Amino acid sequence: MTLKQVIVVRDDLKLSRGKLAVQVAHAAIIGYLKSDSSLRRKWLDEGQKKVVLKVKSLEELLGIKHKAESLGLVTGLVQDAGLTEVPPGTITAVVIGPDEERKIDKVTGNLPLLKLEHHHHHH
Repeated sequence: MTLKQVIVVRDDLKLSRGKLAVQVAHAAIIGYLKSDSSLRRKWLDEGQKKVVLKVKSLEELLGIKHKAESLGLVTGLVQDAGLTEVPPGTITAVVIGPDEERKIDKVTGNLPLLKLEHHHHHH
């Protein structure tokens, strides 16, 4: 049916993104491997619906990930897994199993990200 695998990353952490991005990148793999172990081999075996997007807001993510988990979907907010005290401090990485690209589209916004950098304007 409509199966979709996507890891969303909440980038733009007013706090130093240097080391925090480093620990999360490592945790992103442990988090990814945690679900990707046998779950990806199940449906992701095709490897044609694997994509990564950004998160709109921590509150919206914690709320929809729970909604996705509600149907028995493997979802969880991935953060410094080595630690387990204050979730804040790091960015908000999340791993979502075979979601329905149909709902992830509106919820995670699969529309091309707009360039927040200086794009162009005849300048």
